Amino acid sequence: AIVKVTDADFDSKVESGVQLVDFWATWCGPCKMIAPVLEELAADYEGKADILKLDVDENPSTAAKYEVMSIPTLIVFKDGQPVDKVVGFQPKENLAEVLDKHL
Repeated sequence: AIVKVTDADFDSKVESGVQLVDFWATWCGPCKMIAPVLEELAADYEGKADILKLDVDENPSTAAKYEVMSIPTLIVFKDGQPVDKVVGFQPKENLAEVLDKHL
């Protein structure tokens, strides 16, 4: 499952190991398309990486902090630090690759 994160608890949820953060919004069409792909990816990495979702409308601060201009945007965090960024729709194969590159 994908845990939701907000401006209030972002810093405590990300400090961990490797985490993929999905910056989305309800009005985002491409985000709706990648949603199911992330749910599957999450399962393929249980115990390896955490996948979080952050609604940019209700959490503008975190979106501003990491320069999230367009969505969908996915950022890979490694021990509290952003190490990679992926923009737009992406196939599960391409997302898994990006994660493996940091595990």
